[PDB]
Amino acid sequence: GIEASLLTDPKDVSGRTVDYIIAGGGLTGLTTAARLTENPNISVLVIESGSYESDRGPIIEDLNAYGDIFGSSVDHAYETVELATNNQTALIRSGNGLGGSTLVNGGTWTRPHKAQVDSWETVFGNEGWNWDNVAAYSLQAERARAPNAKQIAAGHYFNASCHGVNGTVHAGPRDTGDDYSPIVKALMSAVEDRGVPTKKDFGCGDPHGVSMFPNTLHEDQVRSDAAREWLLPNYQRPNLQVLTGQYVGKVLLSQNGTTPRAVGVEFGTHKGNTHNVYAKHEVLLAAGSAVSPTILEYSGIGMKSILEPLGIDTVVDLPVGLNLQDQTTATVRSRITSAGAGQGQAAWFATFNETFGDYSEKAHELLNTKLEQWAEEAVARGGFHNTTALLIQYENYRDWIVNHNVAYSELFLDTAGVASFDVWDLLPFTRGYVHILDKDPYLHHFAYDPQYFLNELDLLGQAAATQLARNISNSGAMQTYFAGETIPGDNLAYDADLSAWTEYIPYHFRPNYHGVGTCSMMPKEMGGVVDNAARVYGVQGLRVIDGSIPPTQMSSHVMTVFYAMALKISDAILEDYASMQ
Ligand SMILES: *[C@@H]1O[C@H](CO)[C@@H](O[C@@H]2O[C@H](CO)[C@@H](O[C@@H]3O[C@H](CO)[C@@H](O)[C@H](O[C@H]4O[C@H](CO)[C@@H](O)[C@H](O)[C@@H]4O[C@H]4O[C@H](CO)[C@@H](O)[C@H](O)[C@@H]4O)[C@@H]3O)[C@H](O)[C@H]2NC(C)=O)[C@H](O)[C@H]1NC(C)=O
Ligand SMILES: Cc1cc2nc3c(=O)[nH]c(=O)nc-3n(C[C@H](O)[C@H](O)[C@H](O)COP(=O)(O)OP(=O)(O)OC[C@H]3O[C@@H](n4cnc5c(N)ncnc54)[C@H](O)[C@@H]3O)c2cc1C
Ligand SMILES: *[C@@H]1O[C@H](CO)[C@@H](O)[C@H](O)[C@H]1NC(C)=O
Ligand SMILES: *[C@@H]1O[C@H](CO)[C@@H](O)[C@H](O)[C@H]1NC(C)=O
Ligand SMILES: *[C@@H]1O[C@H](CO)[C@@H](O)[C@H](O)[C@H]1NC(C)=O
Ligand SMILES: [Cl-]
Repeated sequence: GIEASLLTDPKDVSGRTVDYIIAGGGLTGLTTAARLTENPNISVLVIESGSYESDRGPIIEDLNAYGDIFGSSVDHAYETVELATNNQTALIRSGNGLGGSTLVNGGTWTRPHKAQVDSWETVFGNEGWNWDNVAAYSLQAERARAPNAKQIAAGHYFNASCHGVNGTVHAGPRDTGDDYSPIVKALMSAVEDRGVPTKKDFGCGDPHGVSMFPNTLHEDQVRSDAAREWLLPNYQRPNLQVLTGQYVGKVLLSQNGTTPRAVGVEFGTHKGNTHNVYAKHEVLLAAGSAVSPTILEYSGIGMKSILEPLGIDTVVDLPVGLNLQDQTTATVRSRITSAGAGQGQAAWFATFNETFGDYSEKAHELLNTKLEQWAEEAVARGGFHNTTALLIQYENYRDWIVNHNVAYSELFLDTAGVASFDVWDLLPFTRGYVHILDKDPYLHHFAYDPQYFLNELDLLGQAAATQLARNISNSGAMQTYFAGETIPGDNLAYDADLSAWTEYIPYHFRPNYHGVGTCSMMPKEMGGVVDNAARVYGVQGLRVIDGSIPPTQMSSHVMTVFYAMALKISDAILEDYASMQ
C-alpha cells in the first residue's frame, strides 16, 4: 500500500536529482505534486516533516473529532512571541503530516467575494489572478455532491453552477446520521428579521448572510484531506516520490551570472546531520505560511537587517516574513432546549454595518480618517516596511467595505447539543511578521508575531462581532432554543457594552490559523516577495506556492482558493517546463 511506497531513510534520496523538489507535503504541495506528475516524464520529490496519517482512525477521519488531534505529533503547535495585547504567547495549530493542515482542519468549504479576488489583479498587479480565472481552477479541483432532501430541509442550498462535480477534492454535506438541529434555520430566521440574506451558496462569489455549506469529506463522511485526495490515488506513479519525517532547512543556491539559481535543498532534523537533494528544474516551497518565509531567510533570501546579525549573508534582499495576516477568534456559547437537539453547522458572513450595528457611524469615521496613521504605526512595529505601500492595502480594504459591502466578520455556528459561535473579524488591518532568530534551521527558533489587536479597528471589530453573536443567540427564533449563556457566562456581564467587550477580548481569543502573506504575491515595489507566477524575485527556479503568498485576507475559508492557487501555479510551472526543452 501507500505506506510501503513512502521513503523514510535520507540515504534513499541524498545526492539524487529530480525535476522538482517540493518542500512541504501539505495542501498546496500535494496538489502540485499530483498535477506535475501527470506527465510521466516529470519527476517530483516531496519532502514532508510529518508522515502518513490519513487512515489512522477517527481522530483524523471524522470531522466531528475536530481538535482532538491538537497537541499531538500531528500538530506543529507553532508558538508565537509573547503578544503585546495580553503578554501571553499563543499556539498556532498547523498540521504536521501528509496533507498538512487539511489533516486537522474544520473541513469548511466556502469561497470569498468576487471583488476580493478581482483586486489581486487590479490592485496587486497579478495579471490573470481574478475571480473568473481563480474560481474556474477552484471548480476544477472540486468534486462536490448536491444535498439530499434531509440536508435541504435542514437549511442547505446548492447551486450546481457554482461547483465542480468531476474534480479531485470530495466535498458534500456533513451528515452524522442524526436529525439536523432546527437551530440552523432559527439563526436564518433571526437574521432575516434584520433584512440579512440567507441560504446564498457561499461557493458562488457573494458570501453574505447565513448559510450552511459543503465540507471536505466523502459521502461516507471520511475526511477529504489533501493526501487522501491527491496522493493516495497516485502514489504508484514511479515519477512521484515522497520523503517523510524530514525538514527542508534551506534552499541551495548557485550563481554564475546576474541572478542566483535554486539547485536543490538541504534537509534533516538536526544540525550536523543533514543531506542534500537536487532539482533539475525548480524548488517549490509549500511548507506553510509560518515556515516557507523562514526557509527563505535560512537560505540568505530576506532582509539584511534580519539576516546579518544572525551571521547569514544576504544573497537576495526581500521583505520576507512581513505582511503576516491572521484573524482573531472568540467564542459565545449557550445551553439549548431539548427541541434544539441535532447536528448542524452554519455561518453568518456579516457585513461591516451588520457587525458594528449602532457603532457603524463611529467605525466608519475611523476607517475614513485613520488609514495613514495606522499604516505608519504598523510599519513602526515591523509588520511591513513601506508605509505608502501598506496604505494601498488599507485603501483596498476600505473600498471592499464601503463600495462592495463585503463580509467583514464571520460568526460560525456549531450545534450538536449547544448553540456555539466561534467568531472572527475577517479583515484585520494589523500586519505582523515572522523572522528566524538563529541561523540553524533545525533549532526552529523563530519569532512569529501576528500582532493581534494592535490595530484599534481590529479590536473594536472583533468585540462588536462577538457581542453580535451573543445578541443573535437570544434574538428572534434563536430565543426559542436559548437556555442560558455558558461562555462568556460568568466571565462577562450579559449586558456588557462594546467597551467592556474590548477589555475582555484580548484575554479570551485564539488565533484563527488562517495566516497569509509572509511571501506576498504582489509587485516588488509594493513590498512583494513573489511575482504572478509565484516566483521569488531575483531568483531562478524558486517559487513559494502556499498560504504565504495571498497578499490579502478573504471573506471565506481558504481551502477552495488554495487548491485553485496550486493548480494555477502548476500550469505556469508546466508552461516553463514546455518552453525550456
Ligand atoms: C505587559 O507587560 C509590560 C511589563 O513588562 C507592561 O508594561 C508596563 O506597564 C506598566 C503599567 O502596568 C508601566 O508601569 C507604570 O509606569 C508609569 C510611568 O511610566 C508609572 O506611573 C506607574 O507607577 C504607578 O503605578 C504603579 C502600579 O500601581 C505603582 O506601583 C507606582 O508607585 C505608581 O503609582 C504612583 O503614582 C504616583 C505618581 O503620580 C506616585 O506619586 C505614587 O507613588 C503612586 O502610587 C507604573 O510603574 C510600565 O512603564 C510598562 N513598561 C515596562 C517596561 O514595564 C504592559 O502594560 C503589559 N501589557 C499587558 C497587556 O498586560
Ligand atoms: C485548526 C485549523 C482549522 C482550519 N479549518 C479550515 C476550514 O474549516 N476550512 C478551510 O478552508 N481551511 C481551514 N484551515 C486552513 C487550511 O487547512 C490551511 O490554510 C491550508 O491547509 C494551508 O495549505 P498550505 O499548503 O499553505 O500549508 P499546509 O497544508 O499547512 O502544509 C504545509 C506542510 O509543510 C510541512 N512542513 C512544515 N515545515 C516543513 C519543513 N521545513 N520541511 C518540510 N515540510 C515541512 C507541514 O508539516 C505540512 O504538511 C484550517 C487550518 C487550521 C490550522
Ligand atoms: C444559480 O446559478 C445560475 C447560473 O449561473 C444563476 O442564474 C442563478 O442566479 C443562481 N442562483 C443562486 C440562488 O445562486
Ligand atoms: C453603513 O452605515 C453608514 C453609517 O450610517 C451608512 O452611511 C452606510 O450607507 C451604511 N452602509 C450600508 C451598506 O448599509
Ligand atoms: C514604497 O511603496 C510605494 C507604493 O507601492 C512605491 O511606489 C515606492 O517605490 C516604495 N519605496 C520603497 C523605498 O520601497
Ligand atoms: Cl464520495
